[PDB]
Amino acid sequence: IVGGYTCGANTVPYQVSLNSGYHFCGGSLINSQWVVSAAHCYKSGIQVRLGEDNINVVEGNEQFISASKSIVHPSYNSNTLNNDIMLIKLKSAASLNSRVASISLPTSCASAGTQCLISGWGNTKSSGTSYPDVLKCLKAPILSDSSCKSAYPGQITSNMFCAGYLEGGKDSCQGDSGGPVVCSGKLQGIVSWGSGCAQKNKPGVYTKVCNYVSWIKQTIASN
Ligand SMILES: COc1cccc(CN)c1
Ligand SMILES: [Ca+2]
Repeated sequence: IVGGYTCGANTVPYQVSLNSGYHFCGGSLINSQWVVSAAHCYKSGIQVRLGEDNINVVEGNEQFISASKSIVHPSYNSNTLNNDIMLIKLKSAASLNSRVASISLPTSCASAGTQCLISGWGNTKSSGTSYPDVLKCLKAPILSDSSCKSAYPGQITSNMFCAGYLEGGKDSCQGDSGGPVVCSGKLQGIVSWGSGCAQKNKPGVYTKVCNYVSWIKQTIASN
């Protein structure tokens, strides 16, 4: 997260860290046994880490649970990043509490202008590399489809939305991938892509979660 703020320990209880020996992506806990992330975060050997603040120190609220299976969206295209969504099942159910909690799926799609919360442990510089160890947060509005398409000609599908600031300075970044965009207590987006981070006229692009609720529910119900 570039240009954000320190969230505060366990203030984003649905935020998870995906760890394969090291943090590589975020995700969102959507019930006691399932996480939603980006398809471009797919890899084998994933441990889901819940209740994290400092991802480098055991602070006492963590639950470390290995993934039993991953399910990438059947229509995911890694070139265009269309359908950039993946489900991850935990080997055992997380113990839910105030600091480890699921985030509800959307009943409706959020409109342009809606204020959302984007979070993650990604790079905090738009040119440097500095990785924070504590969770970072950014409040950002969803941008209009027209402005999003104008920012990225030929690349924005109906399964994507832009959020952030055309002026730059505030954005998600590398390592935030797969993490949540939450608006009014619902998961509306997944950190997906962009051109660099926090650059003028290149806002973050996010997977449009409301298009996938049926797939998510059916997949969970049979797996
Ligand atoms: C180019 O690396 C990125 C990874 C995730 C999200 C974003 C959005 N600025 C950029
Ligand atoms: Ca920790």
